[PDB]
Amino acid sequence: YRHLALLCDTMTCRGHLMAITRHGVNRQDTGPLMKCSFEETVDVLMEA
DNA sequence: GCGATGCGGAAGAGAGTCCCCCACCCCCTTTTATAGCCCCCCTTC
Repeated sequence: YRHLALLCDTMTCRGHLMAITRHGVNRQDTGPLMKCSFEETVDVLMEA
C-alpha cells in the first residue's frame, strides 16, 4: 500500500489533481533542469 | 433608448510515443611549304 499511497499523495499534494504527464509534472514548482530532463527540454529552458 | 461582458463551443497549435549588358578573346582574311585525310564530282562499266 505504501507505494500506492505515495503515488496518490504526490498527485494530490498541491490541492489539485496533478497528472503524471508534462502538463502536471512540469507545472509544479521544480527546477527547470529537472523539468527539461522529463519532457519539453527546450520550451522548459526557454521559459526559464 | 444605449451600450458592455463571461462562458460554451469550435478551431487550432503542440507535444509525446529570366533576360540583358559589359569585358575579353578568337576568327574573319592573305601568303607559303609540308602531307594524310576526306568531300565532292566525275568517270568507268
